Amino acid sequence: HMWIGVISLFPEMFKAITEFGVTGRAVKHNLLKVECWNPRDFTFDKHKTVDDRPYGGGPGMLMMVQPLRDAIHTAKAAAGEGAKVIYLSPQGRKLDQGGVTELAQNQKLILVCGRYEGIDERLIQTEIDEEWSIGDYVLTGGELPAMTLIDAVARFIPGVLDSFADGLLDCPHYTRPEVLEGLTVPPVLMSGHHEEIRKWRLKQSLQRTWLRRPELLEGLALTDEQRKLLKEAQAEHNS
Amino acid sequence: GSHMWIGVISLFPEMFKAITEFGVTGRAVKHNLLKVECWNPRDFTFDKHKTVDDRPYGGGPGMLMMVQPLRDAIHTAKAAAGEGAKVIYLSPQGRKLDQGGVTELAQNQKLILVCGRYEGIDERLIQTEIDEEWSIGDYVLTGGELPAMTLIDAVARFIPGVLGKQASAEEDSFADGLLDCPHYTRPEVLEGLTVPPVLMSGHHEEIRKWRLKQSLQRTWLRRPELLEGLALTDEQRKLLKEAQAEHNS
RNA sequence: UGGGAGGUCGUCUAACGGUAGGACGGCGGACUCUGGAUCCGCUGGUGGAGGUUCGAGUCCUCCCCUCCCAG
Ligand SMILES: Nc1ncnc2c1ncn2[C@@H]1O[C@H](C[C@@H](N)CC[C@H](N)C(=O)O)[C@@H](O)[C@H]1O
Ligand SMILES: Nc1ncnc2c1ncn2[C@@H]1O[C@H](C[C@@H](N)CC[C@H](N)C(=O)O)[C@@H](O)[C@H]1O
Repeated sequence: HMWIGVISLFPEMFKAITEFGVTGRAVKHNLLKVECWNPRDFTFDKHKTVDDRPYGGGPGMLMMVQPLRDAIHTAKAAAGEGAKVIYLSPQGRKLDQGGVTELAQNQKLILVCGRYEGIDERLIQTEIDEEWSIGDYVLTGGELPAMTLIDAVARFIPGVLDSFADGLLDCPHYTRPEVLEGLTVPPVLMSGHHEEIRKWRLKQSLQRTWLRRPELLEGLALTDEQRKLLKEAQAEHNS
Repeated sequence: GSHMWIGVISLFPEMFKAITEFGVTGRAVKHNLLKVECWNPRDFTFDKHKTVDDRPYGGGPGMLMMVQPLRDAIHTAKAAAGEGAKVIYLSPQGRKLDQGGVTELAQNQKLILVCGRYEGIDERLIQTEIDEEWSIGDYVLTGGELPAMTLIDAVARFIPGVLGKQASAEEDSFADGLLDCPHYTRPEVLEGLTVPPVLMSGHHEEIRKWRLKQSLQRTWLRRPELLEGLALTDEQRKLLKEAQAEHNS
């Protein structure tokens, strides 16, 4: 299974994944364990200070190095041999399914969540192994990015289960009723012949990947069949 | 004052406490700057056992969300929102979110966010009820709730009064299309790493230029593509050239 | 190191020839809303010697240092 350490000022936010859905069930079955450490518990003053103003002035607050460092060492300690420390940040490697598959190898990870204007550069230099971004946009804190990462990798823990399965966008899906607001379910889905249906769905994934996200298409090495189905799909669009 | 309304359809509305009860966004909610209402398809399920999923035609992996509870929750939300309510489906097949897209979404006063579960939702509900599809990235999650919260948070940073200092909004990556410069705070020396002297000089102009040059250097080194097609200034051009030079030596 | 211009807390900016203030910064404390915070204090300057004057940040001389205009 998998163990995840989180350093965050709002550990209760993590209940969002540790108590609901697939991940909640994973936690209940001891397949996934998530432990949180809060830098505030590492302060030594009445107001539990974990941040201050960035030098050179100007607006904003930066998190202080010491509570985070102490929290990280505590986590690393109670983590064992070889825990990799990742900092969530928009300046890090942009996360994608390949990165997710790579991340799913580590048995233990510690995730550092920023707030306000960020964290001290020296903490990044001295304690962080890798930086990961969930996308080219900026959030108010690292807790959501951390939960996103945790969820994406959790879809791999053995015994818990599929877009990008083959590098392609998923195909369209249908359920009851047979007719919805005048829209009928594709007759092919009703033939009951599993093979004709599979080929239809695959053609659909190719068509969808090609239209909405053609760049995803550039790197793949398609089977003869996939190339054929995509060309067939291509013929209908320009007609 | 300013204000935004977000309607959410999700089987696990309690997850949203993560943003409505914590940090800047939680405060935004407390100050009535941001309002979030959550409708749960389970409250719409007729089924005695309150079944919210259903089988996909054609078999295979997964279950799909059952059409009636979900459709009905959406109709209720659209009904509460009135006009100007744009409906977005969070899905990996949607438009990949970036800071430009965030600025675009932030132009809406009302949004309804549909969070999928299981293998997703019936395609016909997407065609008939969804206005736009959005992805937070090229990776797959167990549900649309995290994506939804992400979208809300990213856009929330643009509502006036959410951050309290409006200049903070710009002092982040992608704000002006460049990555942020590195930051330092107290104490001045910690475990042998010293704070760069310019930041302690009290010399405002040198500090402004240092911060700007650093932002440029970092962008060039990590994400040079952002630089492509950017419209600098003479000063920025000068600082960048200096940075490209200095980095090599 | 040739011809102009100019030197005030670290930076920015004030002061009649009458005792040098302010903003930002930095440091120190509080702060039962961790707040992209707030509040209260402390720190700190006329580049250097001469002369004029009852008195010089200010006027005069020299020296030193800095910016602009071909080294
Ligand atoms: N795109 C993102 N991917 C991962 N984490 C993010 C992302 N955007 C923000 N965060 C987290 O949110 C925290 C607070 C941010 N406002 C700080 C941003 C920081 N000034 C920067 O530009 O890198 C960051 O420290 C990260 O922990
Ligand atoms: N990258 C993403 N961007 C936006 N929403 C996502 C993303 N990944 C998962 N989701 C949400 O999670 C839901 C259920 C997913 N487990 C499976 C989705 C399914 N692959 C599809 O074709 O939509 C998706 O329908 C979305 O609501």
